[PDB]
Amino acid sequence: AVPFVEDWDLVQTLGEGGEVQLAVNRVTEEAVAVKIVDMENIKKEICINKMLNHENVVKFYGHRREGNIQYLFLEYCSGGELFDRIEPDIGMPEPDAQRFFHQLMAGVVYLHGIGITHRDIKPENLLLDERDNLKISDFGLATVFRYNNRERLLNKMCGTLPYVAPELLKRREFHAEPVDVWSCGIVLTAMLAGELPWDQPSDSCQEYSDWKEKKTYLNPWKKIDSAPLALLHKILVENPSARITIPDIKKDRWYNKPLKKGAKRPRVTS
Ligand SMILES: N#Cc1cnc(NC(=O)Nc2cc3ccccc3cn2)cn1
Repeated sequence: AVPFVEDWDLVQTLGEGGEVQLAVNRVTEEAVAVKIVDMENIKKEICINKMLNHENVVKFYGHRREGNIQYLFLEYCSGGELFDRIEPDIGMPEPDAQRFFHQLMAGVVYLHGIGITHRDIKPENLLLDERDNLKISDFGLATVFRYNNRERLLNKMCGTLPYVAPELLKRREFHAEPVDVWSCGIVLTAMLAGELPWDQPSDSCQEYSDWKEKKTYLNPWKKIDSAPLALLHKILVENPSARITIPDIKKDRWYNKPLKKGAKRPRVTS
């Protein structure tokens, strides 16, 4: 009934690869992210996005089609990507990484609970709102791995090589959930060391061979404290059947270690 409420001005480019624009409502000044896709690929991304509703998953508000162009109305996260909070070769303070890792697990538990695998978890796909709350973004490579309580094994090779689990390079078929668990472990490694451990997880990769031989005196492992390193030892396990599951990540000692204070709240003295 209110005129002009459906009008959004595109005020700035947020990302590319089509593009993601910052859209501001003409009347309310509400900020959303509009993903512009110049076209089955986007049809599956829209259908998976309509299933999503969680505080650590980028919100989907709706979609509009202007002939050949698809417009996806998605949550605006003013904090940007987790990628730009990682200082090269340093990482970030361990309590900040623990808090981001808690929020990443909550989002992944949610997705896996409704039978969705993201398949491309990496810091470029983890967005931060104004309060630094993590949001899993971009369901362009996501798929349903469980339907009618029946698990379907995956075979499609996808994701990003430094974050992919070794079974995707070695086996024809693999379970979906240990693959996302592995990529979260590489995110945790990146957050605590500011560097990726290997180009890809194969025996032909020397840094990967060094990890399987427990050469933790080498980088990036030498920069990581023993408590989060003991967790990484459980996540970055070559055999996906022996790899730690999320319920067991939730019982890990470092995972449950008190490290971070709540957000700074205004206070006065006397
Ligand atoms: N796919 C997808 C997607 C991409 N971006 C979404 N939302 C954002 O607010 N993105 C965003 C916000 C940024 C804010 C500051 C700097 C860089 C930024 C990069 N990207 C939502 N979904």
